[PDB]
Amino acid sequence: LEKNVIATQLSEEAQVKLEVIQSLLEPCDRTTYGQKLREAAEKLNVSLRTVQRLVKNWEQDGLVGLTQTSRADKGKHRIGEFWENFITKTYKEGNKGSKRMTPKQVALRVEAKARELKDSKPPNYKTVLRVLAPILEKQQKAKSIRSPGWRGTTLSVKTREGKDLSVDYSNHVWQCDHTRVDVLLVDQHGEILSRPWLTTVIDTYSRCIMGINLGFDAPSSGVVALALRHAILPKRYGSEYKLHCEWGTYGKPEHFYTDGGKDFRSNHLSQIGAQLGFVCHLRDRPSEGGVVERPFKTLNDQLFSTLPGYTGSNVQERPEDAEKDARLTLRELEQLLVRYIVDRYNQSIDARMGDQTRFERWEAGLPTVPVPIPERDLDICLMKQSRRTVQRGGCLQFQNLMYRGEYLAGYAGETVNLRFDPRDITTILVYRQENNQEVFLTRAHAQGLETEQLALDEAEAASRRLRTAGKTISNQSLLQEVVDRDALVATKKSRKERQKLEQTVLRSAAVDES
Amino acid sequence: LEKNVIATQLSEEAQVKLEVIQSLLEPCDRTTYGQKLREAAEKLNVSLRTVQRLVKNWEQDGLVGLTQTSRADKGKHRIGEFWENFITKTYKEGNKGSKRMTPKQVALRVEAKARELKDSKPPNYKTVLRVLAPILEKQQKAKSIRSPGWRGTTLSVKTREGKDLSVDYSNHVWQCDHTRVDVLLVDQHGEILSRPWLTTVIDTYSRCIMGINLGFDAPSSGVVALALRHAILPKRYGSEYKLHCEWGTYGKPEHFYTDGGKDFRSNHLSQIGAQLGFVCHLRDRPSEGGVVERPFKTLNDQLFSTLPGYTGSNVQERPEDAEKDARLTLRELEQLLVRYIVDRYNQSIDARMGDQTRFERWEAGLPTVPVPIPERDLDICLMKQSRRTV
Amino acid sequence: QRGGCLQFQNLMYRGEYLAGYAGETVNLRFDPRDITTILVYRQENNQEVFLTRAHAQGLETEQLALDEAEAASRRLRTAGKTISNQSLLQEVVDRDALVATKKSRKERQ
Amino acid sequence: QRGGCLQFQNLMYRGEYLAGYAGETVNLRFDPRDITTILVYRQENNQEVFLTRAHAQGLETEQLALDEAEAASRRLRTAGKTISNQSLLQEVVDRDALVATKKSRKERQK
DNA sequence: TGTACAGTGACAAATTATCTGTCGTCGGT
DNA sequence: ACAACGACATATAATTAGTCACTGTACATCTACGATACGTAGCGGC
DNA sequence: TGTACAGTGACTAATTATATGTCGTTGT
DNA sequence: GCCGCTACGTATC
Ligand SMILES: [Mg+2]
Ligand SMILES: [Mg+2]
Repeated sequence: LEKNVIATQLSEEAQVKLEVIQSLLEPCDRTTYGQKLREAAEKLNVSLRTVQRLVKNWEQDGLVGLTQTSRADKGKHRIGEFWENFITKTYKEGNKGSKRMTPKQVALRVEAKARELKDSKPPNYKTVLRVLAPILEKQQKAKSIRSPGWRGTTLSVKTREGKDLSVDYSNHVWQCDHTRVDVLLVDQHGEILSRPWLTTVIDTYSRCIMGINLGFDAPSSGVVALALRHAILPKRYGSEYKLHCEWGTYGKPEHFYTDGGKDFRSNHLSQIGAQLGFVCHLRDRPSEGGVVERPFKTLNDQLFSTLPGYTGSNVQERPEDAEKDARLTLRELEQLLVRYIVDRYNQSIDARMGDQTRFERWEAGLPTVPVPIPERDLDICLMKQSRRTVQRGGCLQFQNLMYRGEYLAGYAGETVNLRFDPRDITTILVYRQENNQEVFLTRAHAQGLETEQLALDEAEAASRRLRTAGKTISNQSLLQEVVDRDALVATKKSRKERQKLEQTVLRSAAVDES
Repeated sequence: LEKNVIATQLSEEAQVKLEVIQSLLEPCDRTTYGQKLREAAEKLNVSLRTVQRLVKNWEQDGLVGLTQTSRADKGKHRIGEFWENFITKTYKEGNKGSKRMTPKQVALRVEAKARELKDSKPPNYKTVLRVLAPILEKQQKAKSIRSPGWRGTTLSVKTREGKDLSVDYSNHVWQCDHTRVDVLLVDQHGEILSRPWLTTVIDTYSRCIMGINLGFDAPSSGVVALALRHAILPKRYGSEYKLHCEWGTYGKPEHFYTDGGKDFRSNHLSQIGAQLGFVCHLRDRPSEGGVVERPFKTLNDQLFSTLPGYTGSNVQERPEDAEKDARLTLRELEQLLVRYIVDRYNQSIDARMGDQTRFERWEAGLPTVPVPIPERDLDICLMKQSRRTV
Repeated sequence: QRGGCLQFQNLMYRGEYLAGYAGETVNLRFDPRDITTILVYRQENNQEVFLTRAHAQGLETEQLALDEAEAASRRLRTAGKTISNQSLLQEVVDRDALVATKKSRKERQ
Repeated sequence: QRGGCLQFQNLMYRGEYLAGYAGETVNLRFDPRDITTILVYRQENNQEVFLTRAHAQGLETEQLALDEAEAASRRLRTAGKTISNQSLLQEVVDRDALVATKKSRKERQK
């Protein structure tokens, strides 16, 4: 084991004592000790015994023997031990759970106990503040602790299962999460809508952003599936994005690492994982998600805080003009956000390295050039209805709609896996199991509405209105209920319901991409 | 105007110059004074001309003439005006409306213009911070400005009409406003309800709390009518409140001064005022009525922050246990809050005065003891249907 | 303070030209025989620059000495200490603790 | 930093008994001929007190001198400066500023 | 002239571990 | 012959612009919305 | 060993208003 | 054509 003490900058009295010690450092003759000790007593204006004591402290200890020594009672209160423990316990107990008691309130409890004990001289307010001083101080360091982070090139990710998985190359481990964007948006007229949701997908080996989905829709496994589709497929943008670089990323993960939200623990994402072959894993804590969490802070600082309609990070920062100053449509915010991610964010230097651009680290990081996946082969992203049973005459029933198709009647009594798109359920793909291998059977079409379209949400909402009204349900009556609601909304003086208008602007951006 | 300047913290070099000047205070003779200069040139390691300059700087300025004055460039920027105006106005435009542009983002706009103009020395980010520094301190100072206060027995409450009400005596001007309390309450089964609303009625002359209403109910002209009758009628509380002094406070205002809420600018309150004979007035800003707004902070600080289920003054300070740690019902919270107002708050020192309690100042401040109004004549609190036909 | 006010010996002083310095620190000089007019300085690099005279407000016309302003302040502090709530306040703070505990035992069961 | 870590010359140092001092300030002493190990001292009223040793992590085994670590640091700075806030990274800033500015629709009536 | 309470520098009074003499005692020359 | 002041040349620290290592703090679903009032327009019954 | 960017002390290079000499000139 | 009860627009805490 080891120990040492070193003097800090000497005080002026300690400097003088240093000159006296140097005056007493040379001699070898008892006569010269006596001479220089007596002149040192005169120089310090002290007794001869005092100079002897000074030399002895510098002999048995360092320069810290000729600096002053602090008192033994420094940092001990002179009030009784009962009172110091009473003040300490009263403060701590006053803060259990939701309660928040101030030192002044503690002082009132001190005075109340003093009346019970008939103590004419209890600790006053300043003494209570001093007694609680270190208790309040420690707290202020514990809240501020910095984490070292990772040093680079070697990285692993802690899962909620307690397992640590390494990250070895680009597209080894993707991560994803959603946020509100801190910007208010307007419709194509200039009336306010909502703050949109931004979903990002990001590669853990390179920190390069793989894809995004920006829209008014609340988070869902459908939103995660749209974001995976954009991440995975090769990307191209028209001149209206004004890009100078290309996003240039594509291909599919080996693992997908997420929060514990229902969106990512949904059966829909699990079916996407099993078809594309990328097992999912849940993060242990939000602090393990640093690679996906931090980019939202970076976007707030570099992008969103400069745009009209900025709402601040939270209500306490909200500019009073945030609703007076909203101007961007969703299509215009996406033009800005994609220019920023392609020309700026993915072109910045990767932290934890300093040598490499984030994209260059993705591209050089690849084990091999990934083979592009044809867009039609992302029909793996369709939801599966785990079974339906082929009724007599080849019918299937699904969400109240009745479907028939080109071969189904030969399979009556079997169970088939319907695979469907929630954006348009008027046609469904039917798959069956043969030799424990799922195979394609046919496309099934909702009888009598093959020329229409219906999202699953329209069919579900119209079905509730039919059940509430007490009317029967069939393909024609369900279709009539849907087109009648859109006609009734068209009679409204605003033609607005929040979702109908947010969907109109979102769909207008979605179908302007081509 | 007068124009004086005084030196401070003189000594560090200057004591050596001061001792030189002390040795030179008198032109003793043309023969001897020159010798004193040539001797002082041993204490300062400098020529006769440096000592003659020191003596002239002393005689024309006094003690500051010993101290080295700061350079004429101090606080000026060498980058040139173009860049100093470009940086200042870029910041200001980028923090217009809802935009909140940072100095780093301003530096990016500096590099962007310098690239357009083919400049080679666009100011560095460290110098951008320095150029924007003065206009950030101003913003921080302009938020921090303190205001003094009414001092002594004289008080003139400003209305939105620009007229000031001179508050002369107890019950001359009551004031009212509403706040959420910061505690989640539970039902009699222990399940979460909501945070109550508190209404107070304060007399401006005494700052005594003349009545309250506490409930889950919404601000309404009904809640204001209930706060008024509780303020006006004599008050009675049972022993389950454990009160040790009496809320002996009652009687009718001459004026009622309020915020712009629809409870107060309403036909119902106007019909209450016309029948009680008091005039309603509108508070010009939320800072003219500190007499009503500060009691609400005192209650957070003296009462509610020390109760279970406390929610903080805002969402960023919300104790995370508030929804799990709620215990009190509305009947407990009223039994605590009424005690606090009768035993503590109305019995504490009126802060403008320092030598009266709020209640003592109210009671002594009545121009006369008012006669209690029969509870039946508080029917005026009834709403009126104006014009229905038989 | 806003409007060019300073607080000295519990009196309030209004500066003649001081309102441009609201929120700034200043330092000030006074003759103890008559504190009714006070002299205010900006502190600066090694030097104090005279900024304005400032005048006391709300006081009587007769000139006010420093010791007299202390006298008014200690007499007023003695009244506040005399009038203070005391035992009645301690009783509230105890009974407020009790009620919380009986509810406390029922912490959602 | 948490777990008893310190940053010096861009290397990360882990202290042997240091972990209880997270969020505290410490001072530190080293021999420029070899900065693989650093001596950590607590600060007090007239004295520094020796607290514990700390060792560099993630580096090569060969003993690291101070001048050599400065060199490693300027090689990183030089490499980063080759991506010289390079023009793509700024060209966006005008167009972001000019999709805005152009859209003055906040209060446009007829 | 918002307002009024919790917290905070600047200073005075009570207490104490510590510095200084003075003399006595022990050891070295 | 001695003292004071300036014209001019010369060396000098004060101030600012720039560099770089160390570090504090937000990313972590989240205020547009609920609750009154007045003011005006409308549906069928009379 | 979370994360990565805006803001910040400690130090250094560039610019400059300013103190220091040396001598000439004027007044005494 | 006239009149008590509902319903929508606007403002403020
Ligand atoms: Mg999430
Ligand atoms: Mg109000």
